[PDB]
Amino acid sequence: TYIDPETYEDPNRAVHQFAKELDASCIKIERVIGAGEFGEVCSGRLKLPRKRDVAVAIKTLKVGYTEKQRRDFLCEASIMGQFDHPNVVHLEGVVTRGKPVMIVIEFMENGALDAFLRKHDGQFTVIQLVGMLRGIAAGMRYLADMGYVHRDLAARNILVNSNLVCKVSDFGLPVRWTAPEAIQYRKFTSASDVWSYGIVMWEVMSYGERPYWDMSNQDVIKAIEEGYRLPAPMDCPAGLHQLMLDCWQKERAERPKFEQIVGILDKMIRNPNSAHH
Repeated sequence: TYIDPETYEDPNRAVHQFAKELDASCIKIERVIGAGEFGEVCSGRLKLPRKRDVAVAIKTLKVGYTEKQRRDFLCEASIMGQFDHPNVVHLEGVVTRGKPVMIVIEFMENGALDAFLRKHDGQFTVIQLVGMLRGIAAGMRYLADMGYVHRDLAARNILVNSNLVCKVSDFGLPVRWTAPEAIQYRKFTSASDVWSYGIVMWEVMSYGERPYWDMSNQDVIKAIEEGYRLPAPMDCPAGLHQLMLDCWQKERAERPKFEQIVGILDKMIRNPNSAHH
């Protein structure tokens, strides 16, 4: 059920096809909470026909844009808007023509996962962490069987809410996240995403540590070709590191599938101590 919008003769028919246009009147900007690649990402609320008010985040497109940057920008909203699943950020709608140009997404109060973990270092138990990864897996099983390949899967592109529910984000357009076949031959697949997931798995348990630390990309690739793989972060159960290695199998077939993953991680939250097998 996933159509690409860059398979479109108009890119701004995809936008309106999958995204609900919103009235700016109904949108409140309150704070800044980052700079997106296109325009200040702000936090705020949106007013629906009587539902208290939704807490939303607001990607802006700054003015004096190329009619292109607008297309690029909104090709995020055209994609994100086609997915409905708990562990994939909910689109609320867009502001295309008429008013300041905006993608109104659901508010994740905790921000990107890499940052949220670096700040809460050691504060989370191994069930809770397995639970956070469990969500992203759920996220990607959905996207996967929707026919979508993320390409840029990383802990900075997962977002966390008040309830520590992680959801997949960044739907637009990163060597140490990318699989060998994808780096070398652009063979981006839901297998290459599982590799990236593996790296996310390490990022989580490490609590937001940079993959491969300060190894150059050059070093990281040679490292991987020699068969180097990352080790069990402090306190990470061995079986859980093992899953990381499966995700990092060189033969992309041999990796587990996102459904297989969700499966394994569930056992571990079910019987934790088995996570050392």
